[PDB]
Amino acid sequence: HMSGPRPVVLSGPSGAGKSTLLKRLLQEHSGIFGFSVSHTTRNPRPGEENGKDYYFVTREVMQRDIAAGDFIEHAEFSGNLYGTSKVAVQAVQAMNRICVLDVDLQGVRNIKATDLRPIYISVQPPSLHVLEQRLRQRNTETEESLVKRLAAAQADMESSKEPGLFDVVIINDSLDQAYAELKEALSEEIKKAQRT
Amino acid sequence: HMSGPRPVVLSGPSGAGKSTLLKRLLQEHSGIFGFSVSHTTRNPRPGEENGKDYYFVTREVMQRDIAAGDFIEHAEFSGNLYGTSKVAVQAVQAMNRICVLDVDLQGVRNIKATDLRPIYISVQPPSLHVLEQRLRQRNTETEESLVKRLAAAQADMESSKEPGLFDVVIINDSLDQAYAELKEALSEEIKKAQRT
Ligand SMILES: Nc1ncnc2c1ncn2[C@@H]1O[C@H](COP(=O)(O)OP(=O)(O)O)[C@@H](O)[C@H]1O
Ligand SMILES: Nc1ncnc2c1ncn2[C@@H]1O[C@H](COP(=O)(O)OP(=O)(O)O)[C@@H](O)[C@H]1O
Repeated sequence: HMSGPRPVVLSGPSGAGKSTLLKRLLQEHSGIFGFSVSHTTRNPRPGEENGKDYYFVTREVMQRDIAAGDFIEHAEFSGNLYGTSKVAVQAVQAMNRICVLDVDLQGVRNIKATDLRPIYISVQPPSLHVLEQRLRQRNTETEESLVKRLAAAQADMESSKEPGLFDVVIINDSLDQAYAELKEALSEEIKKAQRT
Repeated sequence: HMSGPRPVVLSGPSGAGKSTLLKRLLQEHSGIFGFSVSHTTRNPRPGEENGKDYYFVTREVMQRDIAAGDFIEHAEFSGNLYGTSKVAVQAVQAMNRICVLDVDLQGVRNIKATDLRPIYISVQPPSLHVLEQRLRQRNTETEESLVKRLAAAQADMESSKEPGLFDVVIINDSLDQAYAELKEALSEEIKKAQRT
């Protein structure tokens, strides 16, 4: 396989606090975590560097490895392909870093079908009303999108109860509380990443 | 029918500028536009008032008028129903106001099936790259959600070319330019709303 710390799959409804928890996790563990570099077929832009911003490849090569099952997520628009390869995730693992995969539910099931063996964590709000208060606070939603988000979050919370889907489900009632649970769930992989 | 100004249906990819255009439209035309008040079956919260924040009704009543085809959009979570009724839209029209319907593509087709006769306007970015620059600027997206938004916006731009779907398609290259086109498209309904 690929030796190194197991990746972490982070999922949950938008606005529940998984970004706030992740930012604190990174700021308190520099050199421990990493993010996979995406593949694309579009042209590089000023300042971009291969292997850091993207892996720049041809459409023929990218399509070949999509068919080979490498890509846990991929999309296409304006004739250019984009995606995240399991090989790019293993490349972070090879550097003795915990690769962080912040994905929705469809991404979880795509990762479940690969040879990757990550830890699956769901960050859920304590209630739909708290999530509504959270979403109304950031002032990003119409009435249509706010209600659509709350309804979609309900199905997200319900699918989180599916047996074996997630290793850890964190209810973000208190942030300091939720963050401590996140660290404890990752404590063994953090220790492995702390090795040379 | 219901006499008064025709409602306006505003659609387009998130981040293309339809909220910025709408805010300027409201701030330069007070008393001219209005927003429909939604129906819900949930309990009122502190400070909320019937007929202003929501129309509070029973589940039996709301289900009856959903089956009657009143609701251009509706959703349910935690045992409570939410939705926008064509009657609430006509109630804004009855006050000689232009009712603003800011909805996605599915909302457009739901409105198309009612007795409402609004003006259908699509606000599109000049390119997907401009939209990406716009989305990256507001710092709300993961890499997964950013690419998903760009791909979804491509299908949104493509469906905007569907014959007869939209009365006006506004390409938001320059904001002052796009806003002037928005005012001109609504100039006759604004004049009607300016009548007593
Ligand atoms: N721990 C928390 N307590 C209260 N509100 C929160 C918390 N975390 C997030 N929010 C609200 O949710 C919004 C976005 O949450 P975020 O941290 O991005 O979670 P996610 O990554 O799941 O969207 C924030 O603007 C804030 O208003
Ligand atoms: N006219 C514009 N020119 C440049 N950037 C814009 C413009 N309108 C919107 N944006 C970018 O898009 C983001 C949100 O756009 P918004 O006005 O909410 O459009 P929408 O309502 O379609 O989401 C803004 O934070 C801004 O970065």
